[PDB]
Amino acid sequence: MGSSHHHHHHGSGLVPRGSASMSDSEVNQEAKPEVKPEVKPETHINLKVSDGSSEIFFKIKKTTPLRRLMEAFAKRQGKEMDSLRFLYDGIRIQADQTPEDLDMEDNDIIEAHREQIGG
Repeated sequence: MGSSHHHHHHGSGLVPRGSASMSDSEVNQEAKPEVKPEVKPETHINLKVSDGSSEIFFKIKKTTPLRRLMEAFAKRQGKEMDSLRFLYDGIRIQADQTPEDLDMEDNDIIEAHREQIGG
């Protein structure tokens, strides 16, 4: 909670109730706004290989942040998603919140499925 100089002999204190202090100043909001910059056609392309042969990449509906994935695992342990937030140098999460190294390109994720047959 905090720290302050204090000296007292062992035993019952004088009046450990009259005084008061607060250290919880955390502030958060639900359903925060998000910013997604516009890009040119086919600007973002991901390439991957799976099934021991070949894998094709396609676009997805809207954008799914890593926080979404984190939330699924968070509820597993009974942790509150809202209680956990990702901030960088006091900067609110943005579209580029993803790792700089990955540069939002060729996401390291693979899937194996052949539901659709054709060609």
